[PDB]
Amino acid sequence: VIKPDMKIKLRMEGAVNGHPFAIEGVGLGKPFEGKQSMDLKVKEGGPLPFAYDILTTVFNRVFAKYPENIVDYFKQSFPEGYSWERSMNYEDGGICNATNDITLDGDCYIYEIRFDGVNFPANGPVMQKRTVKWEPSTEKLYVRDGVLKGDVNTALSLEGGGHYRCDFKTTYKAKKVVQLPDYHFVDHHIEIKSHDKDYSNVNLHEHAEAHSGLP
Amino acid sequence: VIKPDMKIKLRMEGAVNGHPFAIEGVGLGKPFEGKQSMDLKVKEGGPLPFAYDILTTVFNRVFAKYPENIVDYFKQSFPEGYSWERSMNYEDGGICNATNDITLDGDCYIYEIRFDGVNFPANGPVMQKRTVKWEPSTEKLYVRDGVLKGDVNTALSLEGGGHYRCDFKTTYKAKKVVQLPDYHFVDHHIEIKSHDKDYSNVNLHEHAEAHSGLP
Amino acid sequence: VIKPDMKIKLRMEGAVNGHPFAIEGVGLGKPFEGKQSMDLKVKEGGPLPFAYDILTTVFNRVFAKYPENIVDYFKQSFPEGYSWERSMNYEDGGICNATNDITLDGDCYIYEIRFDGVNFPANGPVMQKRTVKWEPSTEKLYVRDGVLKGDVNTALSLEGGGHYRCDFKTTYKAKKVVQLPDYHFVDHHIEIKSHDKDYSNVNLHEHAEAHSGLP
Amino acid sequence: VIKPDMKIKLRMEGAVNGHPFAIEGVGLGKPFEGKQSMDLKVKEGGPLPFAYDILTTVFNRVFAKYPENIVDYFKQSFPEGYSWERSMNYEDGGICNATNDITLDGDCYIYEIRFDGVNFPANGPVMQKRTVKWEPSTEKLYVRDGVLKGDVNTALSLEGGGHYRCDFKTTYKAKKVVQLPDYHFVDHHIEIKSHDKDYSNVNLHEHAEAHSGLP
Repeated sequence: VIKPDMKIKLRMEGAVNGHPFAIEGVGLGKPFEGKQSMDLKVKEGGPLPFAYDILTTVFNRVFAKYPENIVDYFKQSFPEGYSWERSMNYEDGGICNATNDITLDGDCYIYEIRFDGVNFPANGPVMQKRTVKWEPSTEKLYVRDGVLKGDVNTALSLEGGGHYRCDFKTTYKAKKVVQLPDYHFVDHHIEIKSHDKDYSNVNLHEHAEAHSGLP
Repeated sequence: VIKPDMKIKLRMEGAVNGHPFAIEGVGLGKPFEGKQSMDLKVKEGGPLPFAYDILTTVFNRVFAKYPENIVDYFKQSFPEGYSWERSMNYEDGGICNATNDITLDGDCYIYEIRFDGVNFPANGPVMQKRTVKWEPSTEKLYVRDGVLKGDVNTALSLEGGGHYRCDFKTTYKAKKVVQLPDYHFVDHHIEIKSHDKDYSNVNLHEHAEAHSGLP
Repeated sequence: VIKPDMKIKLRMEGAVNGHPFAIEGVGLGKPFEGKQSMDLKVKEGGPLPFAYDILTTVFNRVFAKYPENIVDYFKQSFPEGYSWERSMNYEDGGICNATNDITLDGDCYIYEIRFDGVNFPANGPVMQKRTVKWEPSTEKLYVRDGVLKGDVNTALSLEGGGHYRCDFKTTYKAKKVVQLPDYHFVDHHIEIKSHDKDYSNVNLHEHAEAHSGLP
Repeated sequence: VIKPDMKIKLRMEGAVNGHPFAIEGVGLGKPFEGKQSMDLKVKEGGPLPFAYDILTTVFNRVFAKYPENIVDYFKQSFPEGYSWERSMNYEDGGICNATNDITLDGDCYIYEIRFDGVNFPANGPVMQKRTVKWEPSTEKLYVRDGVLKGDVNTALSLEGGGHYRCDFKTTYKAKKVVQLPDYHFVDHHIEIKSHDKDYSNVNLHEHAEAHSGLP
């Protein structure tokens, strides 16, 4: 039900500070290798007046190399798939709520994504597009209430130097009854490799690997 | 452009835990008395699977009795109107992001409302509908970066006794340039006066008054 | 067991950012009117390198005018007394933890206070002493798991204008079993009415009254 | 000023929910291997009524294996030493503030530690001693306003399954001016390897290694 090379199809509908927009993408990745790539195009709301970086981590933990000794919650959810919800709390009060319903059509994962960000101040690095990239991060996964949770505190590197921190809280919900894993981690590194000047076209990459902490 | 009896029309589109819904309402109130009333109808997504209480405070601080000695930011923004954004952080991690774009058509306020709540646990009081009502509250309003902010920390009473806390962070943005007020407060009391079995119809009231704290 | 005119004596021992200090005070107030005043003298750690305002709300909710229809948890805990614990979470990450053990010797309340604040940035308004005063505030008191809690969200006005927000979470523990009140509020207004150049001497006042919200 | 084998001596003074205690310890470790061990004795306030686990991470990032390509701030600050402050906010509202002043006498590190935790609920896992161990963690170190910061959010495994989350925010200040590192990580794994019934004697270990995350 999971092939070495899979395809990605997605549509994101959302708003930032009351500004609606829409973005669609097509991509591919190798789940057992924890790597993926995609091309994203703004469809509605362009040119986006906020930093594209706040959306990129919303654009699937099936693209994570899981070792044999750690139960793979996500690869166990297919073909039925799973959904996830996330609150991304930025340190200056900007809050982004996102949902993604992931299904499987043959060898293509299909994402239905909603994204709503609020309370981003005018002089902030998000509205002023002063973000550079997300730093590499380490997510922590643990079971709560029969469902899988995902917490990662990370930050964005800033233009004039410095970092802009954000707290992620994700709830992962399998559609069928799968086996739940133990407490573990997933290392991430998301990168926006190419883009045009106003980010209506974006090439985004991500490398992810699961581990059990210090060996 | 602001008389003692005004009307309200609204449409809310939103989702909770990835579950979409839509609600419309019609109402009226007395802005100079800080009182208002409305009838709400679910149009999509019914029956709502979450506590209706999380929606009511998203369903306009022009309906607040402001004394002369406190600058009225909201009555000053009309007829052009204003918009507001809000994050509502519940103590169990449930987060609701909401926006409201308020315009004026004659003597009727028109709301375009978006509402997005995520990470509400299945066993929580919201998904289990164990909330009774919002307690009376006191909002604190202050200026930051030329716009008016609104912080209020309050709670919902629970079915078996106890309180379920939530933190509100609201940004108020007037569409035209108006005068900024000083640090002040607004006392609130929101109430569901009537509803049917599945909350498809809701009659909602709110009482609001501004003050400057202990004299 | 409480008279209209009571006296206060206290000693606070603590540190901020790892630098120790100690302060003693003597004061007086009228519990049934919720007003009080005191004189504080620094005995250790002077001259204080941090804003004195971060300390003032630590320097007894018995000094609060309680209406007949609201159970007075604090005046009912005497002569045995009560203790309280409080975290004060400032929006830039500075955190102050405080405790107060309140006893009664005849007509004088005795406070044994501990105060520990950390992570105050050098460029922040606290370490740079850019604070002016606490704004009037409204605290909410509610029972949780048999204990009386007190949450209040307020801010400090800054020198060049602006506000520096802080989250208070207080736990009130009576020494004997006392009747618990219902959900209610307490309005506050604390003021430094006089001080010398380096705040070695401070005359501090507070006016507090409990109420039930709108109306 | 750094040898393969160093010794540790410390004294911690503190209070939890207002009840004072004091602990001293002696230990040894290998800074270049990022592992250390120590034996701790409760001297005042015993037997401790709270989970000992809340204290262990307060009982020195010099015991962290730093690779050549990452600046070692802690090792590059001796012999003068450094200090650190930290806020540990647990998900149920219990918050612990701690400071450690680290000096070097020959080949022995000396810690002067203050520890203050408040608002731990009686029915919570800390006051009921339902904690098992800290999970392995990944800390993130970054520069802000010329100072070294360390953020890690982790959790304690609880008796019978489950996790109790905590957010650490640490400020590292070398006494002398050293060299600030770039954004990097330090993996942690702390374990109580032996203790007597009421934790009057505790032998504590920690293994730590710095890295740069997924490349």
